[PDB]
Amino acid sequence: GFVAKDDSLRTFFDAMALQLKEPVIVSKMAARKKITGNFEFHDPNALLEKLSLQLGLIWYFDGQAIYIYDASEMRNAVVSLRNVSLNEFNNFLKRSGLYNKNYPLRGDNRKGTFYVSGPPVYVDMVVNAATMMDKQNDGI
Repeated sequence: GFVAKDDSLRTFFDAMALQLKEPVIVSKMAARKKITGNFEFHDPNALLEKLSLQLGLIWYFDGQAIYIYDASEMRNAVVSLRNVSLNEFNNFLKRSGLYNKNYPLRGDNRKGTFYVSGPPVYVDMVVNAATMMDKQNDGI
């Protein structure tokens, strides 16, 4: 528990992380925001979702660490996907547990690209995954 009084987001999320196994990595732009209020950390993921909406943040848990960015650091990507169905690629991300429902792949089965917008660490993964998968399927 924690009563914040104009504390930097970095200090705040460090406080949240005390009761977590994973470190929290707060971007430069997120860290310059301040936060005030009475906080209880009885449900960190729910809090993260709410604060991301209140304060204009985006976040990703990659299974080992939590990344927090300002909404202004959102990466907007267009990604080629020529040799695999969008649905196959989606399921692949999901099964692997890297997919984040807050940052969905936006495409259609007619065209050879899809869009994705979200935390840089996430989008970088999505782009790499699509690039690896497209190549490995580039054949009869």
